[PDB]
Amino acid sequence: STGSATTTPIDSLDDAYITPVQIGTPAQTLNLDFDTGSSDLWVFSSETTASEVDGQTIYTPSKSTTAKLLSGATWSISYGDGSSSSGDVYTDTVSVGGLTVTGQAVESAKKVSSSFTEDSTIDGLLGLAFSTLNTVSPTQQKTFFDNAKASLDSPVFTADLGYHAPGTYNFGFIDTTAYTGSITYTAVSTKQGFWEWTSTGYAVGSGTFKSTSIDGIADTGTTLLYLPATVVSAYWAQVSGAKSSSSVGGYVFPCSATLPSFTFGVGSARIVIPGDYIDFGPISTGSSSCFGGIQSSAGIGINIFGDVALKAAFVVFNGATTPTLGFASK
Ligand SMILES: NCc1ccc(C(F)(F)F)cc1
Repeated sequence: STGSATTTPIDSLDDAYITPVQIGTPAQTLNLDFDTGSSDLWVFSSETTASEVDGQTIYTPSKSTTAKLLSGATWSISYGDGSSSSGDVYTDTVSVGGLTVTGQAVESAKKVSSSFTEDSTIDGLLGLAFSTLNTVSPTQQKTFFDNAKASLDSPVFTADLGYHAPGTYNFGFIDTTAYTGSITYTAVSTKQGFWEWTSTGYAVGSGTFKSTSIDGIADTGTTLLYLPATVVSAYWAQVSGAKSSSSVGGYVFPCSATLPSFTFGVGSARIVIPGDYIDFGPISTGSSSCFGGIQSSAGIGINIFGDVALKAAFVVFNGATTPTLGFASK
């Protein structure tokens, strides 16, 4: 079997991408943020604290004839940005673009942090990292992909994120019309539960390629590209007026600048991120200081190939016995 669903940026900056997901019987459609950086499928629900819901679509397990309370199960998760959520668990039928998983753990939120309440467009998250990161206690639960894997035509999912445009999440098949050239596959370490891999280096604009190993995660749930301070300083040194600002919390640059591209290595292959992808607009409404899409990973403790990098490529998350990542230009 296969699945195919369109993913759409939540706003004009591509801060995040939402993908419609059907939960329960009759179907309840919620727009979830597909996140390869986490492994919990959680949703705003009829159990979420009323003052913490502001425009989100909720899942009401009492209206689903297939919903079952997963007795005694709770979940609690904290994300890299400081956001968090927690609640109880139901099992229910969940489908993504035609692909159905019966008995999928649907973590119903009882509490959500302010960042989630403020994002009226995001009804929850659908984790796609390894199930080892799943927070359901006392019985750890599998991701949607892990549960669908055996039934898929090929044990893969692909991320084809658009730049200020819709894109596609495919499950179980590789669309050979969605990319140019060939897909370059690279090794993955699952030791930290992420799609963790090693980039072979970088270039800034038309500069010479620097061969250097950059360990990092392919994370659809992270907006920006977080790389080592050396790499990020080399990039921003090419933009007149660019600087790191502690008051803003990162590199900012004059909104009047035309940014250089950023190339990242995938084995002997190169993925070019166009300069316009690196512009995250004014730091505040009406400001002439723009926020950079390439930031330092120094405070995080891991490099993150977020949406800025992933949207420049057709990306294969190969969940075979030996998992790999494939990258192709598009
Ligand atoms: N990396 C996961 C993630 C995704 C979205 C959000 C936000 F911004 F919607 F709250 C936080 C954390």
